[PDB]
Amino acid sequence: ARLAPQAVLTPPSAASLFLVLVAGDSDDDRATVCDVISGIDGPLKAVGFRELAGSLSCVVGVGAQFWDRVSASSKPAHLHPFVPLSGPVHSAPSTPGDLLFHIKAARKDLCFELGRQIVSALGSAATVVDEVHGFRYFDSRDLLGFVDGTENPTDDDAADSALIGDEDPDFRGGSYVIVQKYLHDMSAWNTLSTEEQERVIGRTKLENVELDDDAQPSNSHVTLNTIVDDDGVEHDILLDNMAFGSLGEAEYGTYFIGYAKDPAVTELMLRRMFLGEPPGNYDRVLDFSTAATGTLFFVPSRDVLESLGD
Amino acid sequence: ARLAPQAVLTPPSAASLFLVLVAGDSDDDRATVCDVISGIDGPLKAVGFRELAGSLSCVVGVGAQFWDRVSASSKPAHLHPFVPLSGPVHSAPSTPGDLLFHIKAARKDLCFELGRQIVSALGSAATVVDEVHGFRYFDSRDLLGFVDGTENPTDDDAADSALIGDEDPDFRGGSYVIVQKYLHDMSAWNTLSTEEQERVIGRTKLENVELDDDAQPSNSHVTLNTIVDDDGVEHDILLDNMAFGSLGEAEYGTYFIGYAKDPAVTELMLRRMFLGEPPGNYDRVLDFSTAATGTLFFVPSRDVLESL
Amino acid sequence: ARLAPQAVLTPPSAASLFLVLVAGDSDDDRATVCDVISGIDGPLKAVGFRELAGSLSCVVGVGAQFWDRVSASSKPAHLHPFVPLSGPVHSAPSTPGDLLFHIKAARKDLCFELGRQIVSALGSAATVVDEVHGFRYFDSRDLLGFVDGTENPTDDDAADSALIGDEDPDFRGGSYVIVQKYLHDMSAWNTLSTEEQERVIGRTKLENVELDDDAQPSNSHVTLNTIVDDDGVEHDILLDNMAFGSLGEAEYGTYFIGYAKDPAVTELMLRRMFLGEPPGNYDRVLDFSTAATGTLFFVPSRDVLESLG
Amino acid sequence: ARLAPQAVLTPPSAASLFLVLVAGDSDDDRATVCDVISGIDGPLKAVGFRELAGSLSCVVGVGAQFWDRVSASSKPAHLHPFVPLSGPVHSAPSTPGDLLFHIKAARKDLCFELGRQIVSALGSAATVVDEVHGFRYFDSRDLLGFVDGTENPTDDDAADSALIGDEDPDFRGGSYVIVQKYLHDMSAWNTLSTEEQERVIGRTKLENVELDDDAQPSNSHVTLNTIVDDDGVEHDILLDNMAFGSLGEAEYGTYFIGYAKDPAVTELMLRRMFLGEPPGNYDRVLDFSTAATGTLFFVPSRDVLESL
Amino acid sequence: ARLAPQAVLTPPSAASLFLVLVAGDSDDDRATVCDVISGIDGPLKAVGFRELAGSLSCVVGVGAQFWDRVSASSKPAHLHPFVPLSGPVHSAPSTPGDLLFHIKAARKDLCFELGRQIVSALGSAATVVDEVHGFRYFDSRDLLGFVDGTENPTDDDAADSALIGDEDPDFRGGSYVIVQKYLHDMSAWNTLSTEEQERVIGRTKLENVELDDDAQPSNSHVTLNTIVDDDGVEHDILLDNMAFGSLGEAEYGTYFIGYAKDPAVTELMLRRMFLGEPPGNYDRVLDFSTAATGTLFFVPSRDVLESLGD
Amino acid sequence: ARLAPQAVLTPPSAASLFLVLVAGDSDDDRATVCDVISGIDGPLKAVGFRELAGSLSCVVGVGAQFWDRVSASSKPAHLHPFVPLSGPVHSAPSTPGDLLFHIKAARKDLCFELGRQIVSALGSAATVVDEVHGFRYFDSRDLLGFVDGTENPTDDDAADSALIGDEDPDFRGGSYVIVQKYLHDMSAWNTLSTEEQERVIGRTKLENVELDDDAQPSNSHVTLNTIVDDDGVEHDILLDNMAFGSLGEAEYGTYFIGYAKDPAVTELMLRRMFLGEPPGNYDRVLDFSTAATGTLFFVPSRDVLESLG
Ligand code: HEM
Ligand code: HEM
Ligand code: HEM
Ligand code: HEM
Ligand SMILES: [Cl-]
Ligand SMILES: [Cl-]
Ligand SMILES: [Cl-]
Ligand SMILES: [Cl-]
Ligand SMILES: [Cl-]
Ligand SMILES: [Cl-]
Repeated sequence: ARLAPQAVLTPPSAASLFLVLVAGDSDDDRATVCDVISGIDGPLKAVGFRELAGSLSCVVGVGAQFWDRVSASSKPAHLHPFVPLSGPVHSAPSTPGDLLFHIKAARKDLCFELGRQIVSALGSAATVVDEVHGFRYFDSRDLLGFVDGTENPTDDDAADSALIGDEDPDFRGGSYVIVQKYLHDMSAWNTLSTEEQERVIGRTKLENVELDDDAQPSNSHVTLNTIVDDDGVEHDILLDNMAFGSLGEAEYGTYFIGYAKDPAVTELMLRRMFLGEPPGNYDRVLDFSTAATGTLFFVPSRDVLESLGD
Repeated sequence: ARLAPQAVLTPPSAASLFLVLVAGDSDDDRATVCDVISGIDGPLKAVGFRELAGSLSCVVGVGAQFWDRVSASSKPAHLHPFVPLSGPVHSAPSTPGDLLFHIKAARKDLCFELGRQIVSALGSAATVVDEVHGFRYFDSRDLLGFVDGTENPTDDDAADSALIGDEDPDFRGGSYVIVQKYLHDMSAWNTLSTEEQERVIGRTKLENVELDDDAQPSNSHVTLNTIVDDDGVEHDILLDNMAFGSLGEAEYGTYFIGYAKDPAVTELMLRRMFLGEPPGNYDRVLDFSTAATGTLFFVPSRDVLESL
Repeated sequence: ARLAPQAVLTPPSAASLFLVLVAGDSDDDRATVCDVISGIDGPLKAVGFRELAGSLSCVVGVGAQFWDRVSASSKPAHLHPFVPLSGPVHSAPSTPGDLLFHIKAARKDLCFELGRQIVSALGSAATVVDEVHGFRYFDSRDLLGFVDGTENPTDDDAADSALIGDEDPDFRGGSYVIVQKYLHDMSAWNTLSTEEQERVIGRTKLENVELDDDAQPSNSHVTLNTIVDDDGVEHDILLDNMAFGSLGEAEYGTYFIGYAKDPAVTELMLRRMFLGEPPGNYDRVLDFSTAATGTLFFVPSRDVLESLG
Repeated sequence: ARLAPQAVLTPPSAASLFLVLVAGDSDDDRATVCDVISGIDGPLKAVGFRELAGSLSCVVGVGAQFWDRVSASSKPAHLHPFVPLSGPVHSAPSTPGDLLFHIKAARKDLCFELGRQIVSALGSAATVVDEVHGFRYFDSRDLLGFVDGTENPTDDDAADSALIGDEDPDFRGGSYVIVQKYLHDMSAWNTLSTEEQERVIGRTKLENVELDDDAQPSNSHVTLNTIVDDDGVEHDILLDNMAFGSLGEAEYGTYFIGYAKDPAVTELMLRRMFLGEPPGNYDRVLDFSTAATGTLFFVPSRDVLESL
Repeated sequence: ARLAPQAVLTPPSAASLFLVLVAGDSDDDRATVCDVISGIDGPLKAVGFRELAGSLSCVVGVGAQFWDRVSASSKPAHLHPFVPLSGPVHSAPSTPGDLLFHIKAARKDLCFELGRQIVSALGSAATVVDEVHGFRYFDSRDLLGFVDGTENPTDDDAADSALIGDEDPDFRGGSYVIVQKYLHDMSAWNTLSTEEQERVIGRTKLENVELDDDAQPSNSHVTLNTIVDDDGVEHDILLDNMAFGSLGEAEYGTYFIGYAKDPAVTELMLRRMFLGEPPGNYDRVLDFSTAATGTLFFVPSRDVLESLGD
Repeated sequence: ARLAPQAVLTPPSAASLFLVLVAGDSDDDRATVCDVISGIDGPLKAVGFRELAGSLSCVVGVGAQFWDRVSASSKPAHLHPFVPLSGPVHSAPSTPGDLLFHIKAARKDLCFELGRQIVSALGSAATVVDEVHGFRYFDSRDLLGFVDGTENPTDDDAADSALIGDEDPDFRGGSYVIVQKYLHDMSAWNTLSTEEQERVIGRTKLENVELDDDAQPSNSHVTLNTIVDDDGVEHDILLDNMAFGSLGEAEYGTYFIGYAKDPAVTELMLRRMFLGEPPGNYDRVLDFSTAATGTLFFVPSRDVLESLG
């Protein structure tokens, strides 16, 4: 899918930009926002076409509160604000955001330029509340040092997991995306042995091999994020996480971004992580990662995006 | 689409070759030409397989006259010669061409070698009437200094814009292509300010952002080439333009090549450019660009191409 | 088309690994084999994800006999062990193989690592009988010096040639693959003149242009491997051949690997090559190439593969 | 120069990291800092070897004050703190910095990982006071839209311009570097015409051709930064400038970083920019660019660095 | 040597531009020419710096007649016009040229742009008389289908062969370059068998292996271009030949460009090719290649180039 | 630094070929060997020129014994056959080799082709005794999973460490190279914990950071291979190690290849490794790595090489 908005299914990239903005109160602000996002293919090609490879992509997401301001009588079945979670020691807050731009490219400058053109076009109609510059870290590792993104669905399976189909045909081809900006405690993580780290995650560190059943803790990240229903059907999500950080402020981070045809799946994964299964048996990754943001957005198909609102 | 003839929807390339040929009078010349173009996947794979990336593509176009020589029993709905335009200031000539080979690859040698093999195979049966060696110029620019090709439809919109469908099912998967070789008057172009040039085109020069509606002149290139039907639906074409030139002859050029499921879209862009909308309000880009060729070809699907 | 097993239609790669294995007679062994191959997308992603480009692929093949050990019924319409051939001068041996792993990537390391993880996971349950490290040789050439793989089908023509369709619907999207590890007689080939070699293959050497119909020997590799049915319709296979070799053992090989929706096409090609058409008029490529292995496998669709057992 | 510390003459890179640090008061802080920087080839190889291409480089700079703390017995001839400038309209502040790490690589992760390892190794002994993540912007442009770095000396001229030689043989192979973090007023810049901007810079915008002598304003950036001695010999510096910014904070920046065997060349460029030549005739580029930092460091040769 | 004029020793490139121009009669034309070529590092960096790799190079050459117009009292020891040669069937003409720009890059656009800027700067002061767009053809082959450039000297040996040293220290670091634009007769070449072609050249076609002594004809291209003196010292030149052509005009070509510290070596090679050794035993490549141009230029070191004239 | 033989100082490559040969006792054989190796720049350019990047290199090594057959006097100051070692637990065998071809390139095909042309040109005059196909493994790692080659000297430090200088002026620009083909015990290595492996090597595994002085075992590979003379001056070698292996034979190797201007440094490292410092305190890398070959060669400068015989 070359230079087309809402290409949710793009392969991993060397660089990414995650921009979360809050729309202004007024009807003017609301219309400018609609004009920019509905014509997003403009900037996308304006920038992307300058690179022969055409690696630039941009996925627009819209929050529940803003959606109801521009499309009151027509709504995707599962659009609602991020559901906050409160475990005994770790919490997943719900933080503001009306707009997500999830930008990917083979180069930083491409992501920066598109972001620059998008922010410029929005002007005073919206305010950036979160901005993260993602980058590939060695052989697809996260800053905890583990290969990150492995078990992502691909092919037909990626389409099945991520994109709305017959269940909500008015919004077929859309998706739901949840973001959380995680910051790690590197000191504490480094006090663990590699083997203990492998138990937290559920895979070997260097070689990235899944631990067998008999050595795989019931609270391992992989175990808790494996969703099987009563029918025995596996439910998967599509992740585009990227490393980010700042040496001077001592921030080493993982940006979580997960797409699903039904946010119920992602929410369940989160419930199992923060609250545990069985209860209290929570994901130990959370001892070393703290979510600073939590926002859900609806990702409209192109046809629906181009219609807003107008 | 890997090494398949008539791959109309290929992305941009670093290099291209546009070859226009006129076929000979004789029944033998006609048969050779048909033998060569119907088996075009041979040379295509013979060279293209030699590159790991497999970037090589070749689209064959056939002119109206030549088609009538080989298939008088059925005709694509819109196949006719290129229509000349005579405007208030500028004109678009209709020039000869029975065959088009639109060749694209990541490297010159691939384009050149495919062209070599095609011309050798055709021998005395056809003559090259136009030959242009296209090349990418920095970040997708044309020699006027502007990013060129930006608003090309992509993906589904691209197939919808370019590929023949239910409206003419006998030639489903085919397309129509129009070529014009433009030469630029560079010194004249350079006497304009950047702002003047931006108003001629419709976009900012370095940053390639569309001018807002209220700074967009009604005769801007972008404005005249925006085709909107009465139900408000835009109609787009697929452009594969490349820079070319010769320093010794002071040629600095843009090869125009546009594909559409219905050439009337492209033709209307041309009329609106050359004659103006409203009439008189012609495309200033034509004050700095002169077409030395103008030819329309039908682009058969693989199936149809293979049966010729 | 990224990091999904049974991706038959992948484009040529710079590196290859061809692993052929026989399985243990044990029941523990059968089960292990099934766990490994049914969950093959695990290792494939474990390795492949580490490369940004995602060039790594792995096609799993299962031999006729081992297939019967894990699928009583059902069975694919044309699954059977490799038919050996005994021709006037040259012979195609049918050699053992229960499992094929056809691995391709842009790098050696990715191939080797994936293979290492597959071999480790199988442990004692299976044994390697043939291991070939394939590599791209200059501009897609084999060690005989000719461009190799040129006339391969592409796009929809490739899918139609290689993938089981409406005609065997329980196994739709599967394929049949035949391998033969050919070793070459270099010095004998070198005594031919370029023009003689061109007669043998059916195409010009440097330029890879197909010889004229009137200059085309009736026993040229190309003509022998051209299949046209009675209605005039051509039938093609998908080749993924790679060069391999060893300098000290003086081994110089082409690894043949061909996929079809029906091995009837491949087997006919092999007959025309080894027996000849007319009989005795065999493929001269065989005078300089000797097959050291010969094994047929069924390539299950992704769904079929994941369901064992 | 492959993975050697103090490789001053490296070509441009897709990515960079500029880290400025102030060292702590204590004798222990001083020893840790010295241990880290004297063994800098460890982290450098520890990360850099992991990339086949070996694009990773790291240059260490030491400020005047910190140097006096570690080597009071000998001093490079021109080491002093950065001199503040107060001009008619604009000023260049002198801001703190004991250590500079100028890191370049083909990839962000390499720069980041080296920076991570250096900061971890330094621990409580030093504090990061400035951190900028530089990136190439299209075809070597800065965020003002101009090709930036064009007239850098190369090869022998580069070593002659940047490396200390016979004039100070105790520190042969060393250099002097000045950094300034510039932030741009983009909306103001955009109210100029392209022609106006070209006159501010001294070169045409898209094509990066020097303006002829008679269209060159006497206060153009290029004009003011051309240093010619009384025998007519030009004196050049080596620039490694990179774009940077933050969309949320509306920061759009150019990190200035310039190397010279004698910082007085660079300093004179700065005075001619900030105060003007003649006085009052200051660099208009400063009407759109504001320096938030200004720091001078000495760049020791490997030998000297390793002995600290 | 990054983005520096007169880098004679550059490695092979995917693209090249050879421009040969004739300077105008007048003192004005003469000064403009001097101003452009002496400041050539300007355009070179103006263009080259826009490509991260920095693959662009430009070597300026100056003909004998023009040299004497701008530097009458100071002259490289061996600067003279191209010496024409007349064999019984094949001839090497001497054709005009005051200026050579030999431009190389990884991309066409870079070579084109620099050429464009050079021609623009020269204006009416000079006229292009030859222009060739060179391109790599597969694995460094020429259009005759043979690997071309193999036996080029590299390292110290390239410097020793190509660049003026102590023998003429006023011009140390300069070189002498000869160009000939050859057009091939592909029909005639294709009537030969591969083996006969291998005998013409002196190397195997596909594998590019030198034929052994006992199967190597005394008139093979390789034999005739092997220069050994009485002392037994081999003398080599540095070649940067490139394919070029035009399908419509049926031109398939090899552009010869050879650099040497003393053009005597190149001239001897040419004498042996066109006249034979022994006499009449000429280079059979010439049955299939016809020189349309022949011009010698002096290539000044940077310091000398920057001094002209002024 | 392009397509010139005896380019010792080349950077790491994606592919390697290590060819070790013994020469015939014949005089015809001696002469052929000399013609091939003295004119090695021929094949090197014949192959290397076909790649735009020019990544192909070839270093020719000549064993002590064969050297004596073609150079009566002169002789390099420190040329001698590989000194074998017999340590408390582990042993370094000294194995045959007259010729070493150390070939590196960005592609396999370039390596293989060059090697094929060298073997063909030598014909009966020599025989391959060891052939290793080296490859880059992920981010410059060996099969033990550690970054391998990190502390290699660079720039002038590399030239000074590896190239013969003023001290043996007839052979200035030459080098001495030692090879050992190590095979690993993977499953034994895998029973160690990451932290134990880190103790064995001397560096962190993922991040490749050198362990603190106070956490550094006195028998860690790093400490054992650190050479500091009596005046305090460090002495380094240049390593070009590559991974190799075979899945079916269960071979997982590191090919050691180290260049020094004086093999005294390399041999001391080898002693500290095999014998230990103090004695018995040997390199634990040796508990999981066994050398199957061991051979020293002189690397002549380009001038010296071209002058045989
Ligand atoms: C004659 C030389 C020409 C030059 C130098 C030129 C240049 C440009 C440029 C710079 C753009 C803006 C970037 C883009 O979206 O592609 C553009 C757009 C476009 N041009 Fe041209 N053009 C030329 C001829 C033509 C012709 C003959 C046609 C139609 C037959 C044409 C049709 C279009 C269309 C359809 C667009 C996109 C408009 C939109 O939907 O925004 N151009 N051209
Ligand atoms: C000794 C091992 C072999 C070598 C060296 C070899 C070589 C070649 C070459 C050089 C070509 C021409 C380029 C191309 O179109 O791919 C070719 C074509 C072909 N070969 Fe092979 N081949 C070998 C074995 C086989 C076998 C065993 C089969 C069938 C089982 C086979 C089937 C084909 C087919 C179907 C084509 C395409 C023919 C066409 O339609 O033009 N090859 N082979
Ligand atoms: C403040 C932000 C700056 C911007 C946006 C900027 C931009 C530019 C540009 C576009 C050029 C022309 C291309 C080139 O040759 O590099 C240039 C040239 C140059 N600049 Fe800057 N510059 C800045 C600051 C500085 C400073 C502070 C200095 C000196 C301390 C400086 C020294 C130079 C020099 C020496 C040249 C080359 C002049 C010549 O010899 O032709 N620049 N700059
Ligand atoms: C079993 C085969 C070997 C393996 C797997 C191995 C592995 C390693 C590793 C992982 C490193 C650390 C990264 C680096 O700096 O390169 C290293 C360093 C080193 N190794 Fe080896 N090595 C092997 C054999 C040898 C041998 C036989 C020698 C000497 C003859 C040797 C000498 C060195 C040296 C000199 C260093 C750099 C030490 C330093 O100064 O920090 N290695 N090796
Ligand atoms: Cl960004
Ligand atoms: Cl071409
Ligand atoms: Cl492998
Ligand atoms: Cl960074
Ligand atoms: Cl050009
Ligand atoms: Cl090899």
